[PDB]
Amino acid sequence: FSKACLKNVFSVLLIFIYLLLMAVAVFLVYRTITDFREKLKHPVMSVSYKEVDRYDAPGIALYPGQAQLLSCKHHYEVIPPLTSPGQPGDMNCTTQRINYTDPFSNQTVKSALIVQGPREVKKRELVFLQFRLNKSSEDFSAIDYLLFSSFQEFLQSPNRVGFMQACESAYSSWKFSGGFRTWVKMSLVKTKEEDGREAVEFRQETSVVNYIDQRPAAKKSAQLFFVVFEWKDPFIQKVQDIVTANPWNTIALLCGAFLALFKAAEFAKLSIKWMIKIRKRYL
Amino acid sequence: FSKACLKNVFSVLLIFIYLLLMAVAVFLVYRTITDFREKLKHPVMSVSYKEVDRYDAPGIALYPGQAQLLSCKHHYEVIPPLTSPGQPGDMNCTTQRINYTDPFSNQTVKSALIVQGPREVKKRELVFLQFRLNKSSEDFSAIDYLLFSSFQEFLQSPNRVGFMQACESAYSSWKFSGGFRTWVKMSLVKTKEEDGREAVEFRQETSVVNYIDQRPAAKKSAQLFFVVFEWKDPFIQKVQDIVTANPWNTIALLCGAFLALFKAAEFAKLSIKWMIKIRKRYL
Amino acid sequence: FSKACLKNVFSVLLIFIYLLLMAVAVFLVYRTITDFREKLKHPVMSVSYKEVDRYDAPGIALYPGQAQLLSCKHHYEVIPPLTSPGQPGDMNCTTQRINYTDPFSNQTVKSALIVQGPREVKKRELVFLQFRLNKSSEDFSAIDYLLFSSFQEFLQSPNRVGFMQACESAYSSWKFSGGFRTWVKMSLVKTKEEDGREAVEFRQETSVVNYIDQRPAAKKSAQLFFVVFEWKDPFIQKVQDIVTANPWNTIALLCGAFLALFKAAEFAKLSIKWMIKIRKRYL
Ligand SMILES: *[C@@H]1O[C@H](CO)[C@@H](O)[C@H](O)[C@H]1NC(C)=O
Ligand SMILES: *[C@@H]1O[C@H](CO)[C@@H](O)[C@H](O)[C@H]1NC(C)=O
Ligand SMILES: *[C@@H]1O[C@H](CO)[C@@H](O)[C@H](O)[C@H]1NC(C)=O
Ligand SMILES: *[C@@H]1O[C@H](CO)[C@@H](O)[C@H](O)[C@H]1NC(C)=O
Ligand SMILES: *[C@@H]1O[C@H](CO)[C@@H](O)[C@H](O)[C@H]1NC(C)=O
Ligand SMILES: *[C@@H]1O[C@H](CO)[C@@H](O)[C@H](O)[C@H]1NC(C)=O
Ligand SMILES: *[C@@H]1O[C@H](CO)[C@@H](O)[C@H](O)[C@H]1NC(C)=O
Ligand SMILES: *[C@@H]1O[C@H](CO)[C@@H](O)[C@H](O)[C@H]1NC(C)=O
Ligand SMILES: *[C@@H]1O[C@H](CO)[C@@H](O)[C@H](O)[C@H]1NC(C)=O
Ligand SMILES: *[C@@H]1O[C@H](CO)[C@@H](O)[C@H](O)[C@H]1NC(C)=O
Ligand SMILES: *[C@@H]1O[C@H](CO)[C@@H](O)[C@H](O)[C@H]1NC(C)=O
Ligand SMILES: *[C@@H]1O[C@H](CO)[C@@H](O)[C@H](O)[C@H]1NC(C)=O
Repeated sequence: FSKACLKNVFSVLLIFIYLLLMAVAVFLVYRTITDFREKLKHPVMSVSYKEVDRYDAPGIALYPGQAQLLSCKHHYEVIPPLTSPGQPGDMNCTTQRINYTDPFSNQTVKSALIVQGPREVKKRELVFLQFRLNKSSEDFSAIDYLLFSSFQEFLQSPNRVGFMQACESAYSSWKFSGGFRTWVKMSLVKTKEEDGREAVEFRQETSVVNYIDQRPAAKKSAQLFFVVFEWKDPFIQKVQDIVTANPWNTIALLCGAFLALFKAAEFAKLSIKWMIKIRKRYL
Repeated sequence: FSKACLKNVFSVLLIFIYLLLMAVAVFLVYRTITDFREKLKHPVMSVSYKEVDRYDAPGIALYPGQAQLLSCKHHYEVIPPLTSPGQPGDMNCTTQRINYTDPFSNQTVKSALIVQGPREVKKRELVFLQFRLNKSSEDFSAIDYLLFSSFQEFLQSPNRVGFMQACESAYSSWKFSGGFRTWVKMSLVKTKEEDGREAVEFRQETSVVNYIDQRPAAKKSAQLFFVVFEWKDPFIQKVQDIVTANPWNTIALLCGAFLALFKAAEFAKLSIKWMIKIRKRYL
Repeated sequence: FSKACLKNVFSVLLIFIYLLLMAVAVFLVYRTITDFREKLKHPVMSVSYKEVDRYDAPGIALYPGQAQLLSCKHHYEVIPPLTSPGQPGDMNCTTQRINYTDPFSNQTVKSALIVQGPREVKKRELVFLQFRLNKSSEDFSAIDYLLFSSFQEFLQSPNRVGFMQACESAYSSWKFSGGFRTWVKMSLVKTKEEDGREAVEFRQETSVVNYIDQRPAAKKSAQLFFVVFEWKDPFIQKVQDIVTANPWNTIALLCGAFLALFKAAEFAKLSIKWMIKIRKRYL
C-alpha cells in the first residue's frame, strides 16, 4: 500500500517536527530561567572536577624587593643537592620583570618578578628558586608571591599593568619564609561569574623545611630564600552556578513539568466529559 | 457563546486544581522520602558554594596559657612595620576571656581568649596578634587556637561553657609556632546534619614566616608569638544531603515516575482492548 | 462480578509488566550511555562527601634514610610532655620496613618505613613520631612521607614492591622539617577512574611548631624530627563521573525524554486525523 507507507513516513516526519518544537520550547524556557538567574547576586554554586593530562603554564609573580634572584631551574620529582649555596648561576627561566602601582594603596609601587610555572603534572615537574639578601631592615623575612591562571595570557596581554592589578584583586597571595625551603603544591580553582568571566584562584599546601647552612660565619649575615612550586594533582576544581553547571537537570525538570501539564490537560478533558455525562444522567 | 466561554474557563480552573493536586502528591512523596532518609546514618552529601559580600564575624579562641597578649589590631591587606617588638600597646579588639573544663579530659581547665575575627573579605581585612612569654618550661612553644562560626552567637549564648565545649568537639583546632608569624587563611565549611543542626568547621592555609629580631641579647630569652587571621575567599562551602541539597532533582524524578505510571496505565487500557478484540475475532 | 475482578487484576498485572519493561528499557539506555562515556578521556567529575564513624587505618611511609626512629606512640587529642628528648623507648607501632627501586629514577633505591595511622577520628586519635640524626651532610633536613588508603591492603598485598610504586605514583607526598613538630591533619579524597579502579589521594593542613631544646650543647649537633598525624574530619571526599555519581538524574532525564517521545506520538496521531478531516471537509 503506497498510501499507507506515505502516511507512515509523513507521520514520522511530523513526529520529528513536533519533537523539535518541544525541544525549542524547552530551550527557550531554560534560556529564560538562566537569564533571570544571572541577574540575581550570590547564587548557589556547584563543584565539578576535570582531570587534565597537562597543565597550562601558570605565572608565579615574586616580590623580591631588595632580594636578588639567585638561581632558577626546572626539575622532575627530585631536587639535586646544591653545588654552592649563596652563589648565582644555572639560571634559565622565562622571567618577565614588571612593576606597577598597588591597586589597594595607590602610593606604593611593587616590583613583580613573574616566573613561568611547571606544566607537566604527570611527570611531577617543579620549579626551584633561590634568593639572596645581604642587608635587611625588617622584623620578618619573607617574599610575597601570587599565582594567576596562565603565563601566556599575561605575556600577550595588551594592558600588562591592569592584568597584574586584577591578579592582585584575586585571592591567591601567600608568603614563604627565609632560611626555609617551602614546597608549594598549588591547586587550580576556576569559578565562573554570572557576567561570563572565569575568575581563577589557587589553593596551596606548603611544606616548610629547615635549611642547614655550613657556610662560613662571615656570610651568615645574608639570608637565603628557597621555594619550590609544583602542581598537587591534575584535577582542576570548577565552580559554576548550580543551574548552569548541569543544565540537563533543569531540562529534565522542565520536560517533566510540561508533560505533567499535558497530563493535567488530558485529565481535565476526561473529567469535563465525565461530569457532563453525570449531569445529563441526573438531569 | 457564553456557554462555551464558561466551559473553557471552568476547564482552565480544573486544570489549575489538578495541577495543584499533582504538586501536593509529589510534595508528599518527596517529604516521605526525606523523612525516610534522615533516619539512616552516614548519607551521601553534596557540595555547594555560595559567595558572600561580607563575612559574619568569626571567633578566634586563643590559648595563651602563661603567655600575655601584647597587641591586637585590625589591618587591611598590609601589616605596617612594628614600632617596637616585645612592647605592649595599640590593643583594641573585642576580646572575651572565658575558661572551662576540657570536655575530653575533665581534670584540666583551659583558658580561652576569644578575639573577634575579620569580616570584610573583599577589603582583605586581617587581624594581627602578638604574644610574649618570659619564662617557659616546654619542649615546643605554641598556642592552641580554634575557630567557630560566629562571635555574636558566642557573645549572646545563654550557656557559654557548653558552647565552648561544642566548639572543642568541632574539628577546627590548630597551632602556630613561636618566633614565626603565621598567616592563617581560614575558609568556612558548613555541614548540615540530618537532625537539623548546621555544624561548622574551618579549613586553613598557613604561611609560616621567620621573624628576625634585632633586640638586645638580654631580652632574647623571651619568645614572641605572631599570628595573622584572614579570610581566604568569599566563597562558603556548604555540605548537605544529596537529596535534600537539590530537591528539584528528586521532584523531577518523582514527576517522571508518576508520568511513566500514567503512561503505563494508558498502555494497559489500550492493550486490554486490543487483546479483547483479538480474542473476539479469533473466537 | 467475577469477570470484572479478573479483568481488573489482569490489568494490574499488565501494568506491572509494562512498568518493568519501561524500567528495563531505561536501564539499557542508561547502560549504553555509561559505556559510551567511560570510553572518552577526561570527563567532568562531581564531588560527594560521606561521613564515617571510624576511619580505615592508613599507611604512613616514612623515609628516614640515615635517621633512626626514636619513639612511636598513639595518643588522644593531647601530647604528654616528653620524658627525655633524644632518647629511644616507648616504641610500639605496627611498623613494616620495605625498600625498593624508585619508579621515577630506577637507579636509586629508597628505604620506606610504613607506620599504621590513626583510625578513631571521633576520639581525635593521633600518632606521634620522633627521629634522630647525629651526622648529616645535606643543605635541608627533612624526611619524605606519603600516605596511601589502607595499611591492611599493603600488609596483605601479594606484590609489595609494585604497591609501593603505585603509591609513589599517587600525589600524596610531602615533607616535614627538622627541629619542628609538624601536626599533619590528613584528609581522604577518593577518585573513581573510568576503568573501575579507585585512586586515593590525600590533602593535609600542616601546623609547624618550633621545638625548644634545653639539652646540653654537646648533643646540639644531632637534630630531632617530630611529626604528628591526625584525621582532620570524618568526611571523605569522593570524586566520580558526573553521570555515574548520581545515576538518578540520568534516569529522570531518560524517562522524561521517552515520555516526551510518547506525547509527540500522541500529538502526531491526533494531528494526522485533524488534517485528514480538514482535507475531507475542504475536498
Ligand atoms: C637553560 O639555560 C641556557 C643558558 O644558560 C639557555 O640557552 C637554555 O635555553 C635554557 N633552557 C631552558 C629550558 O630554560
Ligand atoms: C621598576 O622599578 C625601577 C626602580 O627599581 C624603576 O626603573 C621603575 O620604577 C620600574 N622600571 C621597570 C624596569 O619597569
Ligand atoms: C588612589 O589612586 C587611584 C588611582 O585611580 C584612585 O582611583 C583612588 O581613589 C586613590 N585612593 C586614594 C585617594 O587614597
Ligand atoms: C651581596 O653580597 C655579595 C657577596 O659576594 C655580593 O657579590 C653582591 O654584589 C651583594 N649584593 C647583592 C644584594 O646581591
Ligand atoms: C581602638 O582603641 C581605642 C582605645 O585605645 C578604643 O577607644 C577604640 O574603640 C578602638 N577601636 C577599635 C575599632 O577597636
Ligand atoms: C580563669 O582562671 C583563673 C586562674 O588563672 C581563675 O580565676 C578561674 O579559673 C578562671 N577565672 C575567670 C576569669 O574566668
Ligand atoms: C569526666 O567528667 C565528666 C563530667 O560530666 C564525666 O561526664 C566523664 O564521665 C568524666 N570522665 C572520667 C571519669 O574520666
Ligand atoms: C615579662 O617581662 C617583662 C619585661 O619588661 C615584664 O615587664 C613583664 O611584667 C613580665 N611578665 C610577663 C609574662 O609579661
Ligand atoms: C605497646 O608496647 C608493648 C611493648 O613495649 C607491646 O607489648 C604492646 O602490644 C604495645 N601496644 C600497642 C597498642 O602498640
Ligand atoms: C634495605 O636496605 C638494606 C641496606 O640498608 C639492604 O639490606 C637492602 O637494600 C634492603 N633490605 C631490606 C631489609 O629490605
Ligand atoms: C629504568 O628502569 C626501568 C625498569 O623497568 C625501565 O622500565 C625504565 O625504562 C628505565 N629508565 C631508564 C633506562 O632510565
Ligand atoms: C647517635 O648518637 C647516639 C648518642 O648516644 C648513639 O647512642 C647512637 O648509636 C648514634 N647513632 C644513631 C644514628 O642513632
